[PDB]
Amino acid sequence: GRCGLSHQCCFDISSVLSSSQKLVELDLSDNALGDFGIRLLCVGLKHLLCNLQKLWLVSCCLTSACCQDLALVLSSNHSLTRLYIGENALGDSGVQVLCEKMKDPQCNLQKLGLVNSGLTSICCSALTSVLKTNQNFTHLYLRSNALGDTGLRLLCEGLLHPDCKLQMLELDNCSLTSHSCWNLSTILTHNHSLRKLNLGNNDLGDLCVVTLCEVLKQQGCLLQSLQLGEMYLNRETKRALEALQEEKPELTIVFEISW
Amino acid sequence: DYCKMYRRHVRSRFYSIKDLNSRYTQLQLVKEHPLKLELLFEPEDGHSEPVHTVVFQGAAGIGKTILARKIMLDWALGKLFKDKFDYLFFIHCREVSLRTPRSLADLIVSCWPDPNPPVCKILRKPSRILFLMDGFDELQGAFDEHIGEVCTDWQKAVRGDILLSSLIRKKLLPKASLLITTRPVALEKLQHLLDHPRHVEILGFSEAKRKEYFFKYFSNELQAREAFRLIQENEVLFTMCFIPLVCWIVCTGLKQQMETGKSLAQTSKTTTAVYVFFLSSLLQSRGLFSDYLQGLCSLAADGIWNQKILFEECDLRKHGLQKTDVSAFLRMNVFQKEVDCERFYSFSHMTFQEFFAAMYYLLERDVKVLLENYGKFEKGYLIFVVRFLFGLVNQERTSYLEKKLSCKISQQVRLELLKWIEVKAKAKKLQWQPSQLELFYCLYEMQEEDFVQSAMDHFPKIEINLSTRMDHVVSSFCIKNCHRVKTLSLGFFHLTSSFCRGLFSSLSTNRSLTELDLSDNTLGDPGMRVLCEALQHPGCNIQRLWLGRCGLSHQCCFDISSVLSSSQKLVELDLSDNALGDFGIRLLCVGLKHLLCNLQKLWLVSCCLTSACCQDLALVLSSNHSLTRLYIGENALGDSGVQVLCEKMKDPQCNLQKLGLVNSGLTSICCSALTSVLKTNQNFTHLYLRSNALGDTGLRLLCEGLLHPDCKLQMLELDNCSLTSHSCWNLSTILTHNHSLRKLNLGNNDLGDLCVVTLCEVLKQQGCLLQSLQLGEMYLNRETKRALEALQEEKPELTIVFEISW
Repeated sequence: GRCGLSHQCCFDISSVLSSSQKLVELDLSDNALGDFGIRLLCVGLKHLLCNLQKLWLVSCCLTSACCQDLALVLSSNHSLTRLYIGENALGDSGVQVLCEKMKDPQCNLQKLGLVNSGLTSICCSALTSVLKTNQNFTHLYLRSNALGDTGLRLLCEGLLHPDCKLQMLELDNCSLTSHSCWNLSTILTHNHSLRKLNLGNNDLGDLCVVTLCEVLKQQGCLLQSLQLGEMYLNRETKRALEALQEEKPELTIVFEISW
Repeated sequence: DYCKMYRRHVRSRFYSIKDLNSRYTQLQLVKEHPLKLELLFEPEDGHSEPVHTVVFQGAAGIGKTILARKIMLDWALGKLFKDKFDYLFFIHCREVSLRTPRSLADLIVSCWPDPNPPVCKILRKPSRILFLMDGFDELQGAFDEHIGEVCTDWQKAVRGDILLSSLIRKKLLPKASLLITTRPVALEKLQHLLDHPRHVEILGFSEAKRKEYFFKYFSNELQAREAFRLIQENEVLFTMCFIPLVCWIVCTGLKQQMETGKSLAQTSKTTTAVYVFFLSSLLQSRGLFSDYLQGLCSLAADGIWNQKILFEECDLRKHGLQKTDVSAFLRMNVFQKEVDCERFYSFSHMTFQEFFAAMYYLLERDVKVLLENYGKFEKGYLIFVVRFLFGLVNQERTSYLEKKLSCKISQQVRLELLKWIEVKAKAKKLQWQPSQLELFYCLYEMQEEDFVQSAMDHFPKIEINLSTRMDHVVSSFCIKNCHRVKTLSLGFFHLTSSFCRGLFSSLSTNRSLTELDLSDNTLGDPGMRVLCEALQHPGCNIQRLWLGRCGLSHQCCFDISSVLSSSQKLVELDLSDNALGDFGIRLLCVGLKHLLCNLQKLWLVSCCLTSACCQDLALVLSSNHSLTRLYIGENALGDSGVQVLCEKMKDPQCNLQKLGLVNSGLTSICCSALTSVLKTNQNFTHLYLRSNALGDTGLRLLCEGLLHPDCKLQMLELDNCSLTSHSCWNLSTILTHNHSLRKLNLGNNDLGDLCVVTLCEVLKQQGCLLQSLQLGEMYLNRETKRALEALQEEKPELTIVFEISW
């Protein structure tokens, strides 16, 4: 991670990923594995039978032009189930590939960190497809992404598929109308989809957290936690939020903004 | 060259309008953003570097076009006007409202063409052209004022659509200043449209210069004083005397009454009431006219219904009831045709037009589409329409009008309004939709007890912001008729003694149930004095009083002490961000202890006090037992109160659950006092040390305080410190020895990788804490993250660690 590294390692590590029967995770972080070395990586992964568990391509300066190969190796292998691609240089136009990674069950990809993407609508539509179809898809770490209200709306529409087991989820950056959060809370009430959630730099307004605290107040939607940061909202929101946890510890915590 | 002949044309246009030169009193221009028309357009680099435009606002119906005309004529005459500009063009959009694609339109009377190309040539170097466009509210069409699809040429000689040429000229490459006049109903179309503008509010008649206007309008002796003072003696009509349209309509409406005599202040309650009285006074000797009024009525409203505000010299009227009655109407309404100056007929300020629209539904369509279309931009905001509708639907006025006009009126509309009220009760988008203030206007204007009660039942909480005394009165009226309203938040935007006294004598009638907030509002010297006399009477009063960030000072202290003595309903009282410096904390504490009060919370957060009052806080805390939640949040105290801090809770049965703390000074002694309280005091659930210069020895002796078993201390926090990564180990081990707390936070604590490594090991083996733990802002290496992300899924006992960034 962050090591002085380049494309050359790719074939090498592919070779050892083939010949290794002991490695269970391998991290490639902040290292200039630009592209086509991701191809060498994926061919090394799929060609033999390897007991790989994690695979981190975080901040590796790749593009969508290798995501198809990532999907191929993900379909072929089943040992790999934890695939961070964290906020590298991809986004839209990989969206069809993003979906067809998990277009069927038995993919076995528990967590899937995501990227600073581009056009929200199509990628979040692929996310809805994976959420409604794929089993054991425990996390979806969309973070610092230009995702819109329509995007997250169709995301909760993806949550509308019941029996979809999706644990901890996150929507970091967005600008929504304060009914969308109401839809997600109500859909959690309808079915205990996830456990916690984060809202980061989301400009949501007082009424947003007001609806949030009411819906959690009456048989709370989520059951574990919720994290809110960096708002300058008025303080009767704080009074309502500080009230509700002591009567109901179901919402174990809301991350207090500053006070 | 061209300037002179048209500056005389505009002088001729605006001199004759009434005169109005010696008939004017200055109104108020205000820009708070928390005036002087001279040099209104400073582009100075304080906060207005690139700006080019201002929007005029104010109370409903100022005659605003009149003020535009006054500015126009003032420049035309000069009057010490340093000419920053070569032309100010008055656009009467009430006429430009047509759909016709028109080019630059500097001709109005269709005179010989202006030097339009050389006018375009005197553009590039001097930006001394300006267009005072007015009546933006009357841009008709299909309520389509979104972003322009197609731009226009800079020469402006192209006869493009004003939607596609003029609007984009405003939007991009304007090259000239801009001033637009309209009401705040539904303008955001043009403001989400990027302009980088300012806004200024216009305020009508204050008492003194309203008297000046009365003197200037009336003759100096015939009616200048006695009428003024007799309408002064009215408890109302001084609420509306602020509004200029009311003053202009009572000044013109009372010169017909000396022929009758002593009929001035009668039947004068509300805007609808005075409009009805004025219309009846004008139409007194007319009854014949029963059909003429209906014919004019059944056509006036279509000006905004079909959205053809212009009558085309009243050719639609030529179809509908054109007789000598039209000549009589024009003669008594001189400002109908003369404003157009060539052929055309219209109304004065469309307010009598909306009154006639209310008359329409009074006489005999469907109410469904109107209430659906409420406040839109197709039938014309419907604001004054529904205002007069509510004013009329009052049952006494219903009977009076059904007898006067020989007309049947439906009572279903009353229910429709009801339905509407529940709908706007359930409308969560109240920021970009009509507020609660005009609903209050309407319910006041319709004066029905049970109806106002039912309307208020749908609203458990009120959010308004007072600007007019009319706002104060309508708020008082509605609030004194509430039973299903819990919280009453009020926005004061400035005497106020009696206003708020009424506002909360309404709460004295709200004894059914109430809750109060007054935050981020500057209660003056008697602003403190309000709500004290209100809380000083028994009954059912506010359970929880809020005064946070309010303009407040030492004076309130004694006052609130008094009400804290005389109140048996308050359970919490907040004093936040308010300059209750010191010795007012003494007044607070003496008020608390002297009597028996059921106080629960007490927030002195960010009140600029010192340790010199903490002893008094401890005395009152020892005396009282009801108080158990005492925030002193990070105000200006610290060490040297430490002995007091301890001796607050030196014994049990103190009953102080939570105790927020302060940015303190010398750690050791204060945290020693904290150890004393932790080891001795029962039911001490929180200890919110935050943003404090607390040292490793400090927190070490704190965990030594935790060493006392059977000490019930819930959620705890240590925000800022620099510790060795064994101290955290001690706290975790002592939690393992005894389940002291539930969660903890570590904030800006620079702790090192080994710290969280020890943390995750000790929680890994039968975790110390049992609920949560919060960590923020570390740049630590990532195998710490792997260990922490691992442990929760195998053991959810530590339900969460706040992830730093990933």
